[PDB]
Amino acid sequence: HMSICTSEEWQGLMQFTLPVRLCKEIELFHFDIGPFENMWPGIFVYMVHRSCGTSCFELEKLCRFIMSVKKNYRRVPYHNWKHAVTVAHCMYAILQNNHTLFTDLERKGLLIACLCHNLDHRGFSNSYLQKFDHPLAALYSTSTMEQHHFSQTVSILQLEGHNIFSTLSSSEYEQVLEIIRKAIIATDLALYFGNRKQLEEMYQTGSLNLNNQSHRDRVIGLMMTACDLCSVTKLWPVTKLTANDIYAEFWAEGDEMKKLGIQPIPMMDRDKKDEVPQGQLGFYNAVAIPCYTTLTQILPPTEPLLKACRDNLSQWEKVIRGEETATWIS
Ligand SMILES: Nc1ncnc2c1ncn2[C@@H]1O[C@@H]2COP(=O)(O)O[C@H]2[C@H]1O
Ligand SMILES: [Mg+2]
Ligand SMILES: [Zn+2]
Repeated sequence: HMSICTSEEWQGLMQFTLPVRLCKEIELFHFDIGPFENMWPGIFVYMVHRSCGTSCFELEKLCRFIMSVKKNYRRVPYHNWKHAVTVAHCMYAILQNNHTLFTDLERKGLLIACLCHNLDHRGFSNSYLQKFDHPLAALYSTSTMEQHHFSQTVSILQLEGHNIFSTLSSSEYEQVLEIIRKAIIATDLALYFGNRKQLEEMYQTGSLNLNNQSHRDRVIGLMMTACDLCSVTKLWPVTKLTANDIYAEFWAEGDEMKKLGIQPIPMMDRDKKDEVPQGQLGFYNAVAIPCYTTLTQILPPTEPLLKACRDNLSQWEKVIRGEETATWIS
């Protein structure tokens, strides 16, 4: 079932205090949690506290929840614990910069959803699971892994002393689970294209209405896409190192397909590394840029994410022109 953290782990987290220098840097969109590994769990506690309040969650349960969540992420190159905290931080920055647009319930729901959005990911895409008729694909027809992630999230909430949302009234509890369910399902990039087109149409015609729940859900879904893809909004060196991880996981999937007599797409073929630059260019133009463009239109304060994404697009074009540099990989 769900692995549970040790007492030394959650008890230790309770004693964590974010270093003063970081309190400032953590508020900016470009912040990279990368050089602070031992602090990731504590950084998440900190964001929840600043955004939701010191007493929003019983500290003990929060720390147990966080450490058990960390324990249930796998040792894969990309969809791991590091990614979870990175996505949660982007959400934190978005919420901080648009604080009163979102209810207390949605903020706590969204930060938790981001921390658990890829829970128990095994390193295999929906394409893989569905093409090899894996049990998960049978259980979950569409958004296969995303539905699994949500199921895992609730499972962890049900562990003894892990339910941070239990003090919520019966209706708010149901509400927060729905916010979390929709948010995590929104990370299925397949759904992003339609969501973005709908929001773009709503925004341009003037139909967009944040008081309209159906509209709210779409905005939140886009925010989720924005946070999931946030590596393209970090300083170039950071963006490049993360791209290496993204491909390490995709190539591993490609190697498995080969072993089973199925050739993988170029992107998952480690024998086609030369096409990465062009592949990323395609991704920014078809996905990232449109995403941050629409998000900025709806939530002006998120403007920095679009500016950063555009700067990285420019770096990939520079790579393609034959003006690359500094090649360091751990
Ligand atoms: N540089 C990139 N960063 C993030 N996602 C990427 C990138 N390039 C391609 N993608 C795709 O975008 C998807 C985002 O969600 P996933 O992690 O499920 O899978 C990712 C890949 O299929
Ligand atoms: Mg995912
Ligand atoms: Zn993710």
